[PDB]
Amino acid sequence: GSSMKISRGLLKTILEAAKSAHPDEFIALLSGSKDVMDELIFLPFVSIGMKVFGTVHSHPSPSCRPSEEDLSLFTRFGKYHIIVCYPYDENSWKCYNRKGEEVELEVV
Ligand SMILES: [Zn+2]
Repeated sequence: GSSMKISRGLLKTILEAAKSAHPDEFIALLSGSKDVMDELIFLPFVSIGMKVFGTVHSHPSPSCRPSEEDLSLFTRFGKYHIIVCYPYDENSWKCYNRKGEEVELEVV
């Protein structure tokens, strides 16, 4: 398709990072080249061609839905924003646009 894409490898990395971070909220910037998210810009959440597609963060609760706070984060920068949630299984994730609307990510 012609929508944003994400590598299965990055999803695995993200979900494992979330599991490792639990119960804290893991957060990082989604990056890569062309039209595929396949790299991460790690951020201190614990107490050529490269581009920043947006952000990804985890929820320690079983909800992958965004809060009002998340919407304010999504609007600051980046086109895409992923939220992963407990139990962090293969399908425990959802992607949203800069406005908080759920959008697709083709897994490649
Ligand atoms: Zn959130």
